[PDB]
Amino acid sequence: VVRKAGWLFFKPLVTLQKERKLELVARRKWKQYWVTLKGCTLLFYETYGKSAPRCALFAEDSIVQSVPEHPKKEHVFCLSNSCGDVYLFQATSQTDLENWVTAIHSACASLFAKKHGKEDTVRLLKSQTRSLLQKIDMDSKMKKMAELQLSVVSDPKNRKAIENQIRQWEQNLEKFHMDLFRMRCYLASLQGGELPNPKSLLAATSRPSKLALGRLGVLSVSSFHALVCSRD
Repeated sequence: VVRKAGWLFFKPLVTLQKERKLELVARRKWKQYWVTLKGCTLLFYETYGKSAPRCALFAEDSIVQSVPEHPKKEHVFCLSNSCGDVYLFQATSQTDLENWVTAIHSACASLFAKKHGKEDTVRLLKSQTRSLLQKIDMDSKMKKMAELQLSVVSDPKNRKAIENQIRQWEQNLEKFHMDLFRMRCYLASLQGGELPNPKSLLAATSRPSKLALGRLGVLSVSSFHALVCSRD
């Protein structure tokens, strides 16, 4: 069944190319489509209806963020999927944007709960946030321990070996923070609350990550999400 439907301007922004590196989509432009949300799939139709979609967007495990700062358009929101892709959408109003964000996050939370074989979605989400928080605490401590051990190592290759480990700990932490943010987005959308502060998530981006996002040309929660996905 359809959870929501309505006109939307669409524009692909980022994609994961071979070698698994992110890149801005070339020749990207705004096109309007009558869009429908069925399950966690966004179907795009070139004409209003109530007849085959021109394309589909499988949004399982996605994150949606409003983009009020967009310089030329209002009511823009951004969807980053679980594959390293980032998309832009323009709703018809602020209310319409909120309805879309709520709809997509609710569908995703639903599928998420379904995959974990649970019917109490809110409880699963809360349980997840607690778990992610403990993992962050645990891995943060492991990372400091590794760094302390590296401090006395002079051996060249032995040095890099521990650094490689430190980087993994660092990447695992970004992923946990990303999952934590995503879980809070789902919870907020299901309970009518304010979505989690994106600035708080960007504070967890490592220097290497920030540089990569900087070379990409887009530094935000959405591109950060795409970066974390590219490592999967």
